[PDB]
Order: sequence, then structure tokens, then C-alpha cells
Amino acid sequence: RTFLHAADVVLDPDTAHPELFLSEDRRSVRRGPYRQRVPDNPERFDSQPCVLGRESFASGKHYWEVEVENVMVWTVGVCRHSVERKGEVLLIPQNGFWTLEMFGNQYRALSSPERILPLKESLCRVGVFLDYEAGDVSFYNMRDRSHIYTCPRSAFTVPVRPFFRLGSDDSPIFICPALTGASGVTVPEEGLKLHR
Amino acid sequence: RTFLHAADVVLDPDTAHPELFLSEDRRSVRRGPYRQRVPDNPERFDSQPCVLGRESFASGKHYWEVEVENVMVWTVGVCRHSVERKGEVLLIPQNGFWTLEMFGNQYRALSSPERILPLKESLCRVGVFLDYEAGDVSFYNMRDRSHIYTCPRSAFTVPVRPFFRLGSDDSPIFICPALTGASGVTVPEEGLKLHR
Repeated sequence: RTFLHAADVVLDPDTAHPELFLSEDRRSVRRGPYRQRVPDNPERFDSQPCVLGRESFASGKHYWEVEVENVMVWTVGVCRHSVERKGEVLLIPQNGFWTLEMFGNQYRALSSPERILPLKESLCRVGVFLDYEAGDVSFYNMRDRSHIYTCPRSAFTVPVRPFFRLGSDDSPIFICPALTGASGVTVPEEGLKLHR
Repeated sequence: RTFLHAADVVLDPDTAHPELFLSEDRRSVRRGPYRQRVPDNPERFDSQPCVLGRESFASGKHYWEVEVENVMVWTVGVCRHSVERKGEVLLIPQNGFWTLEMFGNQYRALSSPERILPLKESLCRVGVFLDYEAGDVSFYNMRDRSHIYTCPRSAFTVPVRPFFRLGSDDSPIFICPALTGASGVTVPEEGLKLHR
């Protein structure tokens, strides 16, 4: 009904700019040392170093969490599933992108230089919040679950997807899997202790 | 279903032991210096300093996060709606309690001295995860989202509720509200910034 979903987000290799290298579990990405031999399929970002989450939301409330520790240049947010991928695209609401980025050591709303977020501190884990019907894309510091930014209310119209950009060469972006408990694992007599 | 519910947990004042002091919003609680004049009612813990979440779960996957910073004696987890409220009840699976506790500077699963969890760090934010159909009650350290413990799988049989015990009169426990983005707040055309 009106439940918040803690979404499980896996990256889509068919959308990934060729400089982006996906982990084997597809839950993390790093900008690697060249341009992989990947087809220029129409869902692939060919210029902007971007990748989408595979999952798409068409209603209700969803959030997921992104680890960005030791990444200089990154973008997180939501996009229309059908946004333009090809050429020097503007990552702004008008083209169906709702984003937070780190650029020149600052936090910037809607990939804009006229929107600095004067955060007192460094973000390690970012929460990306979507209320589909409310037109709401919001961002959180998951250190203390403090609000960072809500994008201007937009009607989404079509399904939306998790959006990512990795500018820097420096460290991976990790998408935090949704908690699963012991799902699919043996729980012995004393319980399952410190699973990894 | 298949999706993880980020539950919004508010404490039920009718369950709360008389030495428990709830916040106005009922989203935090402390053990106070005296017994409050609260109606007797069958739902009230009368001997153990416990309180339940208002909402019960009969199906699906749910989780919520609890802040226990500077709380020396605490229990979090899940219990059957119908657990014994009156008298000294052992907080064990047999009596419908699935818990993690801090006790004598030690972490113990199932309120048992034979279930000591050898953690390297002091817990501050604890995730409580429920998979009703799987019989799964799991605990997470929400600093790094790392697994602490899954109880031996149990047939819940009846609806279950968030369970809390607060033994020490030092610090409140806080139940982290579900993220809501800009719900009930005007988003300016500039978008909403560091909401507090």
C-alpha cells in the first residue's frame, strides 16, 4: 500500500559506458584503465561515464544506499528509464535526470554549479529516496540518516531507474545490497553468527 | 511479497512497563527514576522493562533500525503478539522472544550466556530484520550493514511485533523513523536543502 521498499539494486552492464568495469556481482563499478571491447548498443551511455540500475520503479516508495568513500567525482540519483544516452547529455531534470554529485570537492544538486550543498562533512554512504506518486527524489547521509536534498517535484510519467556516474579513477562505487537475513543459507542449532 | 519493507515503528504506550518513559512522538524511550501511574491493562509488561511496536506482522519481510548509543543494558528483536506480559518471563524463543541484548558489556543472542557474540566494536545502530514465512529474525550492525546473528528458524505461528527491553537508566533507545523524503513539506522551485 504505502510501505517504504528497501530496494535491492544490481547494475546493468548493457547500459555501462565502456570505461566502467562492473564487479562480478554487478553491485559495484570502478572506472578502469581503458575502453572495454563492448558493443555500442542503444542503451549504453557512449560519452558520459554512466550506468543504470537494472530495477525499474513504476509506483510507490523505494530507497537504496550507495558507498562513495574515496571517490572524488560521482553522481547518484534516479532517471526516466528512456533518457537519452548518446553524446554530451545534460544530466538535469529537464532531460529526466534527478541527481546529487561530487565535483571540485563540493556537493551539487541537479548536476549544477549554481546549487552547492554546504554539507559540514564528507558523505560515505548516500541514501537515494523515490516517492513515485509524489514526484519526489530525495537524498540522505546514511551516517545519521539526515536529509541532504529533495529535487523539485516532477511528474515521472514512465518507469524510473537508479542512475550512477563515476567521474574519478580513484575508488569503486558500491551499491549496498538490501538486507536478506539468512535467506538461502543453513541456520545451525546455535544460530548463524557473523555471516560474510 | 519478495520486496523488503522498511517498517515505520512507533512504540505502543499500553505495552510499556511503568518505568519506561516514551517521547511525545513514541519513537524513543528511556528507563526513568520512578514507576509512572499508568492504567493496569493486560497488554502492559509489569515486571520486565519492555515495550512493543504498535504494528504487528503476519507475512513478508520487514526491517527497522534502533539506536542504542551509550545504553549499557538493552534487548531488541521480535516477539509473538501473545507473549506473557505478567511476571518474570524468560526472554527466550520457547516463550516467543527472538532477541539480541547487551548484558555485562557482552552481546548475547536469545538472552543466553551460551550465545555470546564476539563483536570487535560497540554497536550504535542495530538493524532488526524479519522474514515471517522463512522464520527468520536477523540482526545487523548498520554502521557497515554487516550481519550479526540469525536466530534458529522458528514457526512464528501468530503475528509478531517489534520488541524492546531497556534495563539501564542512562540513555534513551531511538527507533529510526522510515525515510519520508519531502512528504508533508513544501519543496521550493530551488528544491529542499538540509531539512531538519
